[PDB]
Amino acid sequence: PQITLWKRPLVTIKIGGQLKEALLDTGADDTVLEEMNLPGRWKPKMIGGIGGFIKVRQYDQILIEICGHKAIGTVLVGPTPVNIIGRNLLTQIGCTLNF
Amino acid sequence: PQITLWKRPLVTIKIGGQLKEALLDTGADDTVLEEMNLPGRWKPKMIGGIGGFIKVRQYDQILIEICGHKAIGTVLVGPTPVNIIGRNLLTQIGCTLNF
Ligand SMILES: CCOP(=O)(COc1ccc(C[C@H](NC(=O)O[C@H]2CO[C@H]3OCC[C@H]32)[C@H](O)CN(CC(CC)CC)S(=O)(=O)c2ccc([C@H](C)O)cc2)cc1)OCC
Repeated sequence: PQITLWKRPLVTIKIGGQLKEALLDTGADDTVLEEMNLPGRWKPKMIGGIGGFIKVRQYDQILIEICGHKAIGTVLVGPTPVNIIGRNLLTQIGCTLNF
Repeated sequence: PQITLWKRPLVTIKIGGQLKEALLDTGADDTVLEEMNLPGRWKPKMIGGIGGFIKVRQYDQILIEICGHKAIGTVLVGPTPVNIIGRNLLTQIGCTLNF
């Protein structure tokens, strides 16, 4: 679709078989989700944002469906204030900015 | 233009008479710029993201030109690690997400 920006670009995603709401975030290199139970092995990772760095769990090659588009890639889990879909997955679903 | 997301969506802006590089950021409600001494009155604010909060100065009705498209709105100034163009200005230049 075409998504305007008068409101937050919130979408439904499906991950680990459950539905969640997430923000499409072009300013994010990486996809970061709030604390959740995900199957599979993970490694500790650190990621930095506007306020400094946080500890996350890095899950590789995870299946995620974003508004009905399939992606497979890295998902970070940790104390983000909001679930964010970053560029690593936006590129897989063919997202561009246009103006 | 059309901006793909393989790399950070960095563009040149003009603000307070100066040229800067900034990120087109659909995950940001508001625009946040690197420390700059802008004329005019401001109000203090705290803004939060990954890692916590930072203290900024809120300036109203600031003109910014983004790739030659003019926008007017609120800008937050402070020690952000990157210049962020948020939705308050992206909507003015007609920016959409498309996939
Ligand atoms: C030189 C680089 O330095 P660092 O690595 C960090 O640099 C940065 C720092 C921030 C960004 C942009 C931000 N992306 C981000 O956090 O992305 C994460 C994931 O992927 C990583 O890629 C880039 C960073 C990592 C978000 O797009 C926008 N944010 C919203 C929230 C949603 C609420 C995100 C959770 S917000 O900026 O917090 C914010 C908060 C309030 C407001 C006003 C109030 O509306 C405006 C903006 C990009 C690069 O320094 C580490 C110390």
